[PDB]
This record gives sequence, C-alpha cells and structure tokens, in this order.
Amino acid sequence: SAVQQKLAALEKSSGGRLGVALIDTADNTQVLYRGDERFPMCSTSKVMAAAAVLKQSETQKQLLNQPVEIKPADLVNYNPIAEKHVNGTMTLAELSAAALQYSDNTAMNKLIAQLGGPGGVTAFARAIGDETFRLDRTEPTLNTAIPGDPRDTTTPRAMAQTLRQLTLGHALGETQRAQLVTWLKGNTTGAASIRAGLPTSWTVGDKTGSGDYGTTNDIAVIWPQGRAPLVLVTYFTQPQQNAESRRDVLASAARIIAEG
Ligand SMILES: *C(=O)N1C[C@H](NOS(=O)(=O)O)CC[C@H]1C(N)=O
Repeated sequence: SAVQQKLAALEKSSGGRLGVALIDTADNTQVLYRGDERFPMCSTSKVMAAAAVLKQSETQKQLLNQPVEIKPADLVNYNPIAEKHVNGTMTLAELSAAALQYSDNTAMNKLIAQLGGPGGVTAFARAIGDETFRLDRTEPTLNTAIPGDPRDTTTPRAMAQTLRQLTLGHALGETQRAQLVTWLKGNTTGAASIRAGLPTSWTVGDKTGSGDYGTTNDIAVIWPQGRAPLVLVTYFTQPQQNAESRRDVLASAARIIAEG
C-alpha cells in the first residue's frame, strides 16, 4: 500500500533495516513492514519482564512492595536509578518503574532474577500467546544485537500483538493492566522516538531500546482524540556494529504511519 511505499523509501534513505507493526484497535487492521522479521529487542524487552512480575503480583498481592537489595556487584553498564540506592534496597515496584521509565539495566536484572532467569521471562510470553518472544541472556549482553543472532529477538508483529494484550486487553489483571499503562505513559527516554513523529494532542506510552549495530527501537501504545487507540512497534538496526543511534528513523516511521 501507500504507507508501505513510504516506509520502504524511509528505510532506503537510512541505509539500515526497518521493521514496523501498527494495530488499529477500531477495525483490528494491521499495517506491517518487515513484520515477521526478527529484530534485537534490547531494552524494549523490559516490558515483558515487568509485565511478568505484574502477573506474579496478581497472586502475591504485596509482591511489588517487597524490598530487593542493590549491591555493588549488581551494577552493570547503565544504572541511573539503581546507582542511587547501592547498599540500600528498592521495592519491586520501584525496580519496575526504573526499568521502564529510565531503562535501568540493573533493575531489569532484578526483574529477571525475580522470575527465575531469562527463561522465566520467555515463559510469561508463551503464557499470553506470544510464541515469538525469546529472552536468552541478562543485562547487558542481551544488547549485542548481532546480525542473524536469534537470541533476545522478536518480530514487530508479535510485539505489537503482545503489547496490545498487556495494555488494552486483559492479559493482566485490572490493577496490573492500569499500572503498566501508567508506567509506560511516564517514560522519560522516548521524546526523540515515536513521540516526536505524532501529533501533540495524542497521548502515548512507550518503551525505547538501543544496542550495538546501531539498533534503535521503540514500542508504544497511542491514545489519540475521540479515536480508538493504536499500537505501534518500530524496530531499526544497521550493518555496522559501531553505527550510531537513529531515533529520527523511529520518529519518521511514526509520522508516516499516523497518516503523513
Ligand atoms: C535499552 O536498549 N538500553 C538501556 C539504556 N537506555 O536505552 S533506551 O532509553 O533506548 O531503552 C542504555 C542503552 C541500552 C542498553 N545498552 O542496554
């Protein structure tokens, strides 16, 4: 279609590989670009880990208040919030918010441990019908984003469907579905990605990711005005391992998708 033609031209001008999945929750239509190809998730995978802990909290009703120790051996490559609480503790709610709103990797590793390793995160995806998501490693080696490597990858089509079930659907419980929505709405890392390509009036919750090979990702649930919400996944990766981030590609892909 016409939007397919604009995303392809955007991909060609970028010199990279672009994967886009849009779900319009009015007629359940889908616009896809390389929607069945695998992309390195990087820290967009933190939504699955946080949602998995939220699913646990449905049965363990005070799980999110459990304190977790932050130790110097726990710090990894990017620890904005966890660095402020070394030799102290953070609750699982605080670690989830830090993981999704500041992309703290030490917090991610705490969520993975709560679920019993990366295989516990993958388990949750399978439990909600995501047959594609796979988490094989912890922070930070899950961000190697090597071409052809299926580790820690997913397809745009599967993440869009999963992100819909987690936020708009009821893959989670009522209080949990609302908590994840509030967390995504208060992200601080995404002003230059999907948000930058959408109208100011649109309310958006998102989770960004980045890694080697210039990988630049963002997944977002979008609430327009008087309109049925949309779900958009934008994944991008490049041929050079040392390639720089291209958040502008994500902004332009969201601009094209949102009629423009
Ligand atoms: C996620 O991909 N990452 C965590 C952190 N912030 O990136 S994000 O705001 O696009 O999610 C640093 C880069 C990256 C990583 N190396 O883990």
